[PDB]
Amino acid sequence: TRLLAISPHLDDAVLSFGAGLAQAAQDGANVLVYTVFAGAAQPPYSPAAQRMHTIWGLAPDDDAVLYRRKEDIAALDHLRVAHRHGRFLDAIYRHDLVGEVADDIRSIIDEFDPTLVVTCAAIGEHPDHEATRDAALFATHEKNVPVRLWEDLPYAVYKGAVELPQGFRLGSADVSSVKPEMRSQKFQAVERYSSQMVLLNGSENNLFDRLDEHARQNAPHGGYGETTWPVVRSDDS
Ligand SMILES: [Co+2]
Repeated sequence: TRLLAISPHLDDAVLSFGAGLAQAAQDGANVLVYTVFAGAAQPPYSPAAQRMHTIWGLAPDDDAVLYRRKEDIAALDHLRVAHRHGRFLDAIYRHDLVGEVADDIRSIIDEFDPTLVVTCAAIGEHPDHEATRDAALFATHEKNVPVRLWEDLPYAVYKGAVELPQGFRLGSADVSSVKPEMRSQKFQAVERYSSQMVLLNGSENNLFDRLDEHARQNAPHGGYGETTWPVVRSDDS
């Protein structure tokens, strides 16, 4: 198996699908996590971006992208999977965009030759998540590579139906069964994203409790698991 995961930001793949990535690697798959919006940024930053940087524990004008890339390498190394950091700027530093992302994805498909691509459903409708998903759908459709979408975490813990580009639809939900030790490995990887843990934990300091409770609702035997859907072509498309 050659598994190409396509993450919008530096954290999403691990948050949403870290157990699936680590179990695929343990099973013997060749796993590569490409993050689209890992592009380098520099001052001048917007006041909103400066605000994010300070929340994350950096100076307002620090190189937050480099710090986050190092978090991602640490997290993905803990899952024993490879990384690839793309050129696109996170929405806080910003069809044209989607086309460029799709072009880069097609190049990566040619180089890595995945047997399966997994990316986000873009539950929560974040523009970068939608751009990532849509670009991945277009590139994989053109290259005839199968695709699955993961349930975006923690965004789906509260809110599930998404509008895909015309021609694509989802099959039935699959909820994986993840062993307690692999749950722990995932959560340990999530913790490597120190910058993001600030807001992910929130005032109740409860990210992992929330993720556990969400999974317990639908996963086999009330254990841990991750929801994904296969993508197929709609009729008349
Ligand atoms: Co994200």
